[PDB]
Amino acid sequence: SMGEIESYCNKELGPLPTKAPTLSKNVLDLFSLKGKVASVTGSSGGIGWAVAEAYAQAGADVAIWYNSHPADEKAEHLQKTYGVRSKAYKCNISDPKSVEETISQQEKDFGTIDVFVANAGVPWTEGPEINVDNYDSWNKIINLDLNGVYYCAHTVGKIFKKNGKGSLVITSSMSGTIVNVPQLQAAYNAAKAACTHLTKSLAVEWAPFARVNCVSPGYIATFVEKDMKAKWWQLTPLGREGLAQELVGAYLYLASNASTYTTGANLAVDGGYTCP
Amino acid sequence: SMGEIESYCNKELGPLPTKAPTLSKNVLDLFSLKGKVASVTGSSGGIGWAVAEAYAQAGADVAIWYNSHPADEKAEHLQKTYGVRSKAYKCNISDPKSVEETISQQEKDFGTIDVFVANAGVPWTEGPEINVDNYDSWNKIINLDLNGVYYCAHTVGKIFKKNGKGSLVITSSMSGTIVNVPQLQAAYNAAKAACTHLTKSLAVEWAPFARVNCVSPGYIATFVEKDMKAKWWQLTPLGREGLAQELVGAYLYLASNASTYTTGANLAVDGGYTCP
Amino acid sequence: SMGEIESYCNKELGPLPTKAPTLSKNVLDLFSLKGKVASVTGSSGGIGWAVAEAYAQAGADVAIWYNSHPADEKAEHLQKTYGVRSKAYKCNISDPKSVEETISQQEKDFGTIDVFVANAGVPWTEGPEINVDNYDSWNKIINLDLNGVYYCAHTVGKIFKKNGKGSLVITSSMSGTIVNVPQLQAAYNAAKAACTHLTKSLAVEWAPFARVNCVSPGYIATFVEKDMKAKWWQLTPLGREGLAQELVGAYLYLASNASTYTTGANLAVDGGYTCP
Amino acid sequence: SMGEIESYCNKELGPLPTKAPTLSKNVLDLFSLKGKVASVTGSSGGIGWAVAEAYAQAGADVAIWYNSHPADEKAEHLQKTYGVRSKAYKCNISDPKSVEETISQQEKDFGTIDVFVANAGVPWTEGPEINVDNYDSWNKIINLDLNGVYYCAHTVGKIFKKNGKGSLVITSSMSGTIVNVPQLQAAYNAAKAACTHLTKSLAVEWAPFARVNCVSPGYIATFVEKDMKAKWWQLTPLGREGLAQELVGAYLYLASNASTYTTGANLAVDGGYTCP
Ligand SMILES: NC(=O)c1ccc[n+]([C@@H]2O[C@H](COP(=O)([O-])OP(=O)(O)OC[C@H]3O[C@@H](n4cnc5c(N)ncnc54)[C@H](OP(=O)(O)O)[C@@H]3O)[C@@H](O)[C@H]2O)c1
Ligand SMILES: NC(=O)c1ccc[n+]([C@@H]2O[C@H](COP(=O)([O-])OP(=O)(O)OC[C@H]3O[C@@H](n4cnc5c(N)ncnc54)[C@H](OP(=O)(O)O)[C@@H]3O)[C@@H](O)[C@H]2O)c1
Ligand SMILES: NC(=O)c1ccc[n+]([C@@H]2O[C@H](COP(=O)([O-])OP(=O)(O)OC[C@H]3O[C@@H](n4cnc5c(N)ncnc54)[C@H](OP(=O)(O)O)[C@@H]3O)[C@@H](O)[C@H]2O)c1
Ligand SMILES: NC(=O)c1ccc[n+]([C@@H]2O[C@H](COP(=O)([O-])OP(=O)(O)OC[C@H]3O[C@@H](n4cnc5c(N)ncnc54)[C@H](OP(=O)(O)O)[C@@H]3O)[C@@H](O)[C@H]2O)c1
Repeated sequence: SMGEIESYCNKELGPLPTKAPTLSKNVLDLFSLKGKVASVTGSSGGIGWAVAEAYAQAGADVAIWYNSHPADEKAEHLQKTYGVRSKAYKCNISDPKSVEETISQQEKDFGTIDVFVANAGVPWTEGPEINVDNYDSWNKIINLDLNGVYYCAHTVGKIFKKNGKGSLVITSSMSGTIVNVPQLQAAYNAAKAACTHLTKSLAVEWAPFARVNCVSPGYIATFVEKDMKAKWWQLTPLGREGLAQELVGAYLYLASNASTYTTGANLAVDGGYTCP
Repeated sequence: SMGEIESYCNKELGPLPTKAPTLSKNVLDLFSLKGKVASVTGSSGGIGWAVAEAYAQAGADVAIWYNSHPADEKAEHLQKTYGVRSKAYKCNISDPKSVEETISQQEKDFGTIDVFVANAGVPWTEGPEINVDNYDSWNKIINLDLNGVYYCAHTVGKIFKKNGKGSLVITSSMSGTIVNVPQLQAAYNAAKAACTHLTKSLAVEWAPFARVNCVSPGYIATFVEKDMKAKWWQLTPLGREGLAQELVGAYLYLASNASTYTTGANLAVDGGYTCP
Repeated sequence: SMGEIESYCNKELGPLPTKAPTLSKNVLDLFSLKGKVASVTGSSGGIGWAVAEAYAQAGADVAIWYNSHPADEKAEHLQKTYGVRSKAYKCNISDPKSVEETISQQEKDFGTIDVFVANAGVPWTEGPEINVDNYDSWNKIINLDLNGVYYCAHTVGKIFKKNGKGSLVITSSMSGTIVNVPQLQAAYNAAKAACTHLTKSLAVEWAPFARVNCVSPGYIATFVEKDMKAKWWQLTPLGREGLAQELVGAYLYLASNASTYTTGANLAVDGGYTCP
Repeated sequence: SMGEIESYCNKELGPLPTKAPTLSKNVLDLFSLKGKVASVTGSSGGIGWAVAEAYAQAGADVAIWYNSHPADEKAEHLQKTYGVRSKAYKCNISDPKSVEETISQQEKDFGTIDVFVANAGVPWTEGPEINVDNYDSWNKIINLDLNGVYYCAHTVGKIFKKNGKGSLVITSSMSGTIVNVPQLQAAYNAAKAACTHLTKSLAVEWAPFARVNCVSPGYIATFVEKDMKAKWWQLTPLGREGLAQELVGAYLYLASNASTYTTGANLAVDGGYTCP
């Protein structure tokens, strides 16, 4: 121990200070994902598909994930439009054995994983908990939106550690920071808050070999009660819901060398909703 | 709804504004729990027993909970010493059925429940998650420290709604706000962050009939290695661990009429640890 | 240095760990202010007067502060109703020389100061900054609501350090955490956020001799546009404004031995407003 | 207002919902600043010069600011190297009159301003405030690091409102979120916390015509003692200080169309320092 400065955060960092990464002098090259492999869960859905296509535009090979809506045409669209390698995988992410099998298969098909986006999730749709007289809905949310996120993280983290590099982005939500009204959804709020702090916890644990960040989107447009959204608009400083395309910059920032000193951060993309 | 301002948070509040409570003119009377019934989970342990005895000193009947360390003599101690009603209940709080049965039995035994402290919990002891090859410890933490807290909350909330009054205090942790070092414990951190935000979520949902708050203790003297504790002291602005007696003021403040406009709040009692 | 554990926060703490305070075993005695001297600025106003009277009920001598509304009858009311020593002082807290003169006079009249509440402040009333084409209103807010708070803190802190004990409570606001709507008040929001973080900063700096905490009230009732408050009520989970009497428990908690491990904390008393 | 949903945040948004922007289908095009004019205060210094050159690489004209270190050759360097328009301006930003004159001159010289970075600032260097017998250093920090930021914001905001578009990025600091140790600097911490919340406040007020965000850097290599730096490294999860080139991605993300739904956000770029 003598003759070394040892970290208080994680002694696996080795003698301090650690070495800064080599970076391009041109800011635009920092955002490139050329030569990197990305794996995006929930990429048959709106947000995940937008991020997957953005990563392919940035040069990444993209592993697509789906559960009930096969996304093979999406992977083949990435294939043919951007000349990257892409393939879709079927997985129920609430099953930890299935998550491990899928990620191990992706590592074999692509060689490695450089960027992972833990994005799949489901909403709570049943209103006030106090009237829901069993726990299956609570457990469904926790099992996919928290446990499933962790199954993905734990599994891909072992790949990142083997290679000494990697970027994990978790899709949280403004629901992890505030309480949505008037549609009440305590179970989802709690799971996303756990996601946001799991991000910070894993950033510390994985610092020798990877960065971990999350994005917390606000309301993103996609046959929901018009007066309820009217109240959302009224409480949103920008005055509107967001588009999936307004999220891809944040996910590319965190995935790429643009953010090599950014870890444990939560990037709010919510139209200002968390400010009032 | 014409002629009535109705809430954007919870229309069960009825026509706004709601009526302010009647409060004693004397500040010390606000902290009294005379004529109220308290239920404190994990009150065979250090923090929970300190809070239970404090509530008894404030005049409350106290339902004591244990799992593996029977606390009947503690109940007994409270009845004898302070003249309040008290009885100890055995319950594995990770079992939702047992939680329901125990709280219903307490309602029968004491008549009602006015104050509930969801305090039982277990730590993560196994170091960095990346070396842990199964999910049993993760699941153990989530099932008691998050799901079990929610089983307690959902069950007692129906009592609060029926009676139109109640105060729920959840024991979170500074681990819900920061990432402990050097002992890495992502699963516990995630569960406690979920607890802190479940507090806020339920505060909104239960507003017509109850208040919901949490206390986030720092390191409390309640058997670990000497160098690790030393780094805790170095990072704590007050320079020491806390005593359980330094928590009871916060729990009495939130449980009593001293805090009738306080809901959804997280009260840090951590020696300043969350500040650096 | 050898043979001592030295703090990373503040080496003036001395060899770690520091000694825990001696505390009563009865929770209610922890809240007493008997034998202690309190100084409450802005105590001719609503919140400050409620806190002053609560501190006197708890047994404290109370120094009253006023600027444009003489409060001598208030001090004499404390005198005669509770048998404590009390006296009112005139001071424009935006004047740093006047603050130092007033606190030094109070130390002479009362012997010492044990509890200080930096509570005086003024609101921003002029709507959107972009239309206010000079800076006198901005500077008026910063000078009293931030600089004046610091003048008080810096001055009483020297007394706390001399005596080795003390508790500073700063009146912040939920405006230091969120952005009020629809009445826009950026200058006030910025000053109160600075207040909340000054609390945390001074908690670290003063840890060898004092604790520093703040209270962040929500809307407190006291001939303001009825539809504007209607929107406040709609966005407040409890559905109403608060009473000054609902704040005094928080100020007594932080002032007294009930909170001896609580420092750098922000206690939200806002009806849940910061949760949505 | 019958027939129109109007905002609870800012009725200048007009009838809700507001219209989404037109965005490129290609993620890399979102980060371009071609055809835009940027103004970066403190761009003779380390961070500001890095951001200015990054903006020029993205295609923006860049107005450079200096105070005591003339940066005309830097402007010159940008024009020469990247073919954009650039010129350096001398201004003491603590003087509100000079700030107004400088920004009006830039509007004349460049035609408009599309992006503003309020980055100039000075540190607190004098250790614990309790030993500092006057307020000159406190006032110096507040006047530049808070008031001067606001003078810049108020002035350029009127340009943004006139043109109906703009992006303001404020350089805050992790010191607005946590308390630096062991070098104690309450005045700087308070000013930066005010900056972070001024960001959110102005995001709400300017929503009809501009976005407002801030970046909170950690320790950036930009001459201090070796033991103190060593403790910084020990408390930083990544194990090192950051480079200014590791910040430019965040500033380009916020300045460009990559972030059109991002407003009121604080982007931490601190090596994880705010996590433990
Ligand atoms: N306003 C918003 O939409 C919003 C805001 C904040 C955060 N988020 C979060 O953004 C993420 C993406 O959601 P979205 O908005 O794009 O909604 P979405 O279109 O419904 O996407 C949901 C995705 O999750 C997958 N999924 C659902 N259950 C799964 C399971 N058991 N196992 C594996 N995958 C499963 C779905 O796959 P299949 O369709 O193939 O079954 C789908 O790809 C979620 O984490 C969401 O909570 C959304
Ligand atoms: N530094 C700290 O101590 C600290 C800091 C922050 C937060 N907390 C939290 O404080 C709470 C625990 O208090 P503590 O520190 O005093 O620890 P403790 O002395 O070990 O007590 C833990 C309590 O939880 C009970 N418990 C454990 N498993 C249970 C289960 N399945 N079902 C029902 N009850 C169970 C235990 O009962 P039995 O003993 O009878 O089995 C015991 O009463 C937890 O929420 C903890 O995370 C502690
Ligand atoms: N909804 C709320 O009311 C609310 C919410 C959150 C936080 N707060 C904060 O609570 C604190 C007390 O405010 P309040 O609600 O009780 O309003 P208030 O009744 O108007 O009290 C204002 C106090 O500040 C004093 N004051 C004003 N200017 C002063 C100056 N230059 N120098 C010294 N003292 C001065 C006033 O003294 P004189 O009257 O004698 O001139 C008065 O005692 C303030 O910090 C406020 O920002 C209020
Ligand atoms: N570790 C860090 O470096 C760190 C971390 C977080 C935040 N920040 C913030 O980054 C910004 C400064 O960048 P830096 O770190 O690169 O420090 P820096 O190299 O010393 O540059 C500071 C800039 O501020 C200018 N400046 C100083 N006083 C001024 C005044 N009265 N009027 C106008 N401009 C003035 C300076 O101009 P002249 O040199 O020409 O006088 C210089 O350009 C500040 O907001 C700082 O608080 C820095």
